[PDB]
Amino acid sequence: AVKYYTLEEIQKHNNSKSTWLILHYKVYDLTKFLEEHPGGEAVLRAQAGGDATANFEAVGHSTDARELSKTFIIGELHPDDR
Ligand code: HEM
Repeated sequence: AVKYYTLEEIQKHNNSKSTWLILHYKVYDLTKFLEEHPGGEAVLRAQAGGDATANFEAVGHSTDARELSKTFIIGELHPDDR
């Protein structure tokens, strides 16, 4: 089933040991992706622990990038925090 994470819990994952971010209500664990991301590690680290949906869409990722992003989904933002 779907696992929910509250905004409070997501905010704790804003470091090198654990980098999580929110995109369109979905939670992504990008910890192991930081060094492979074509756009660099900095833009990810800076948005860690929060909603980066706007910044993500503002750069205009390709279909391949979006398809790949799905493999990093670990749950969704708790409904009451949306
Ligand atoms: C959800 C995980 C994400 C994946 C899997 C991902 C994947 C990629 C890939 C494959 C590219 C290469 C171009 C393309 O195929 O569109 C790219 C470029 C880029 N990404 Fe991401 N990205 C993710 C999240 C983000 C986020 C959250 C930001 C910003 C807050 C970001 C900023 C960038 C930037 C700036 C580039 C541009 C590189 C350039 O033009 O030199 N990405 N990303």
